[PDB]
Amino acid sequence: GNIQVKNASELNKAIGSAVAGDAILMQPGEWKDVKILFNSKASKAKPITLKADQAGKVMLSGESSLSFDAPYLVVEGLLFKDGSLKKGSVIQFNSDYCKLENTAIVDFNPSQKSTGYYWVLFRGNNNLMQYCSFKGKNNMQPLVGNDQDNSRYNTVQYCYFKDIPYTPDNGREIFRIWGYGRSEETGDDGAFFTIKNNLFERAHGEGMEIISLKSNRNKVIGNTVISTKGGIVGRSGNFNTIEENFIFGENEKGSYGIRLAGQGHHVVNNYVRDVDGDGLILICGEYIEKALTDKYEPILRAGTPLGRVPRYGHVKDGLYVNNTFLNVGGAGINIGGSYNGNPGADQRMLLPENNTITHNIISTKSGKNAIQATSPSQNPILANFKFKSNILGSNLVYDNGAEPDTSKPGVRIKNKPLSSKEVGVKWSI
Repeated sequence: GNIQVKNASELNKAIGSAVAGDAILMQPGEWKDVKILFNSKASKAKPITLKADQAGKVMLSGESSLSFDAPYLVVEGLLFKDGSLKKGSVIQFNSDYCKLENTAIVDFNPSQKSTGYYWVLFRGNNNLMQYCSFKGKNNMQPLVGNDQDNSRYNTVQYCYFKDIPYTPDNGREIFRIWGYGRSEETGDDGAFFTIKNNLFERAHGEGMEIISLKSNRNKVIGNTVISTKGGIVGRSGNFNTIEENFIFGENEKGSYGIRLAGQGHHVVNNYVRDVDGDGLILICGEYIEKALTDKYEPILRAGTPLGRVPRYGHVKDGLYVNNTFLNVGGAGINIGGSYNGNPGADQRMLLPENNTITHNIISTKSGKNAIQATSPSQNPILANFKFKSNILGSNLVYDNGAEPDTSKPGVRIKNKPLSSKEVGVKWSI
């Protein structure tokens, strides 16, 4: 690099005077209450880099934060520690084609849990976060968020999410991905967010949705989730991909596997074992075409064909193949979770239909409910609902006391789970 900075005054001068290709190098020590507004004028071919002289030796404390506010900017080697915020996000991608790497955020917590803020928020396009580490977030708001508008093709890979203390508070996901598909849209668009080759260890947070997809065309690929409460969840949206992940529950209370609402998903080559709950949950969708009883309270949304959206998208047309669910404390595959056979305020009665659920390996602690399919209520007002059959076969259920230890069932593309040595920051803690 080529611009040395020792204090906040010098840093803002360097940000304003750096030209494309420059590097801004921060001196080691503690940087208290520095709001970094990184808006240097870089180029696609010559990015501008803000980084520590020595990775990990620069500690941003107090109310410190970082905002990427112009394209082609790189930030490397920072540590956020001994500090907190009152709102917003510790790190924010407000532009396009920026990169954060080799950065850690460590117990960067406020005093009240109710003082909410993200740790990383995406609000722009084609951004990259990799080899970063996150430990100890204990307040409201997802650790990583993706914003609803103009924030597509962001990628988070080779990061490390560790010891996110458990409190059952919805809104403490590790990842929450908004974007097109939030309102259950089925067009070509989406968030196109990639969560890839990350390691999660005791990343409890809310202990419900570790990853919460609420948009379309996202990729959850090759992550390792160790002993973490909650599951990987497609909550809203369509055409999401959940592939080649490893969920080692280590019998953590509250852990479970994969859960989906919506259509067109590809859930392939996942290895789930020793979770407390279900391996795979296909949740029942909500009927919205008309009110089945006088009690229906629709979720309103302007701009839709009916003026409303379902609480949960019908699970149809998906691919649920070549997964392994071993030693699970709940059902192996739950076809039709959260069924309401007595429609009232909600009409969550659409059983999954036309999905391919084949070539899976399953064992359960109870030795029952390897595959559990909800059967329709006999309620007369649901009598004429007929669901396209799922394609079910070539699933192999093992004796849980005698586990496995060509088109074979179970994970056909076998990779290796991630060690903490290959993810997160290269420097220590």
